[PDB]
Amino acid sequence: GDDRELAILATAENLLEDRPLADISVDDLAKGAGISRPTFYFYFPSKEAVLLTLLDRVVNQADMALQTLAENPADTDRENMWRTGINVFFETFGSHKAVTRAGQAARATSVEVAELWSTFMQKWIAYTAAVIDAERDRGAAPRTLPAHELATALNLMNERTLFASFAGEQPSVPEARVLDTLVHIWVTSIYGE
Amino acid sequence: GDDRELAILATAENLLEDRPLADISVDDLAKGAGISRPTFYFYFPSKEAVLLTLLDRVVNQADMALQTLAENPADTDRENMWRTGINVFFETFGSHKAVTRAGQAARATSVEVAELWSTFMQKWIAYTAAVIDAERDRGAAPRTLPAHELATALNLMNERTLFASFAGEQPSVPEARVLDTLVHIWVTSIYGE
Ligand SMILES: O=C(NC1=NCCS1)c1sc2cc(F)ccc2c1Cl
Ligand SMILES: O=C(NC1=NCCS1)c1sc2cc(F)ccc2c1Cl
Repeated sequence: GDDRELAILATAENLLEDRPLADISVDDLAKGAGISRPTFYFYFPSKEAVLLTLLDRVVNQADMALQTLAENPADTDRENMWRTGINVFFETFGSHKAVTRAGQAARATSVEVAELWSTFMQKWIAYTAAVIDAERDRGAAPRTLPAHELATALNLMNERTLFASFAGEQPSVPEARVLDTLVHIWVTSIYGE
Repeated sequence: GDDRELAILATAENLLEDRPLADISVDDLAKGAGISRPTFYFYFPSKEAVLLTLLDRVVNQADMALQTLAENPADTDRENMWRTGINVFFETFGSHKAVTRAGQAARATSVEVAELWSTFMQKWIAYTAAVIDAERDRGAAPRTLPAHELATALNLMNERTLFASFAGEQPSVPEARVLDTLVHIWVTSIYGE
């Protein structure tokens, strides 16, 4: 039941490590999951729906980790607060590089993937802006740019920069340097006058 | 001769304002250019080659404008120096939103488009890093992050943020606010300690 669905998703995630979704057939997913092709269509309408499901799981994993941080503040300085938050995305998406890569590509062809990404980016930007606003209200950060616009640019920077690093794009920040790079830009732009 | 080639390119740029390249046929380009479909194939091997050419023109337009700034420094403060440079990309790509949008999408399917974008991003990042390094050498900027890694993240932020704004993506910075937003992040991250 749910056993076969998880097998399809595990097969898809593993095959995406080796080739794009365009190079994966429904028969590949069924064969790797130990089922027939008609049985596959009971669980998923298409291979694109499998990727949508995988991306939904990764994005909710990141969101739930951020929710955990929000409820459990780490007793540390302000730079470490931002670093621990950026690390949620570095670690979660960096642990699922193949699904991350395929998911971003699917944005151009799937309105469901595009809407899923848009929905969570809006949530993450709104939370970023709320934390910036809290830092301004306590007097720690200066009232410079509108917080929501600053939050938008910083979140888009992280999206583009993390995903370029994971994909080994030319140009990209080395994966071993990208966390420090992003933290620097966040902290200077949020606290700098 | 070159008259017909420019007509094909002008037709393509105008049709891209209304629908994606997938929805444009070679007959559409030929008809709008006043030629037959076989005559089109004399000038271009495919509609994708037309887009590649359009993107090449826009990217070189931006590069040449940046070269002009580099040779003709504006007598103004440091924040205005960075703003005038970011504006090259804001104005050049914002004046060709349809080609910009189609060109970024083609990166996923055209190795020639992907290599073209990669080549110029490497050039722009190297120049950004050289300007940061010059500011550090004269004592105006602190020696914080490696300049090339900082330059990479800032250039990727501008790519993602400008193109989201031009496309009216959800989420995005309003086009009327994006220049100020990016300038703030560049100046604070380059000069902040
Ligand atoms: O990194 C972010 N978003 C995205 N990265 C790549 C895909 S989108 C960050 S860091 C960070 C720190 C915080 F204290 C609060 C929120 C926050 C967020 Cl939201
Ligand atoms: O904006 C840039 N790059 C890209 N924007 C979107 C596509 S890529 C900027 S601003 C800027 C200022 C400078 F003084 C020197 C370089 C420079 C560059 Cl390079």
